[PDB]
Amino acid sequence: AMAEERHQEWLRFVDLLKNAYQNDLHLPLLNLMLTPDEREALGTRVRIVEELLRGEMSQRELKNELGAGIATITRGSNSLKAAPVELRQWLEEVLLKSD
Amino acid sequence: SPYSAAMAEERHQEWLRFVDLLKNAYQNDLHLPLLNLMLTPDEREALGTRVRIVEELLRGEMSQRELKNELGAGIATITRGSNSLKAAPVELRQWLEEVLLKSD
DNA sequence: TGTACTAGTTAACTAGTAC
DNA sequence: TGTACTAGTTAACTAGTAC
Repeated sequence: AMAEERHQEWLRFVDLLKNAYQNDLHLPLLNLMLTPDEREALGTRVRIVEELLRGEMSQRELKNELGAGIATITRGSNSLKAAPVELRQWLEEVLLKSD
Repeated sequence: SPYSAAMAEERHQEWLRFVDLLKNAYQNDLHLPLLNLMLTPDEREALGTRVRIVEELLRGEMSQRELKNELGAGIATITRGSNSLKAAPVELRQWLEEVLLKSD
């Protein structure tokens, strides 16, 4: 349950980040808290979710576009199935235009 | 460039996209479900540990070996924290001391 | 004391296959 | 066609050492 404790501290980080966006110090905050590799992997996961939601490529086509492993697409697929409907509709609105 | 340098710049842009989608998520109260979708459980937990280290290194009331023992961490993680703080803008450091320190 | 180093551990990754 | 699987690699981690 060292885990339960690390969970309450994660929530604290979410809160700090919220306050950083409000003061224009999100970038520097993220550069301190994440590693280069982690930032690159997050950039990728956003491309994956956006193209799954657009639905114009098969998952095989998408992994070849990205140079990703098919399991990584699958992770994106499975994570979208677990997300609340309101989030998925919100992403389709924002990612697929208008914003 | 027609090479390496340019490739780095693109990865950069894809990351800024994540930063902008999260901002928009906070404005709509969808930040939590968004971060549960975009990170893994092991990733959230690590972040939690990194914020505790930054806070305690700011505080300056515990030695580094003391911090490591408290958290069940390797001293090299504490070092990463220390070197990162050293590379941060002064402005960020001032704000963190301001928010975490007292408030916490 | 702070911080550079060595080792093995762990989980997200790319590459490819089974239905 | 999507998705559950098998491999090996990568990088942040814990544990421990040398100045």
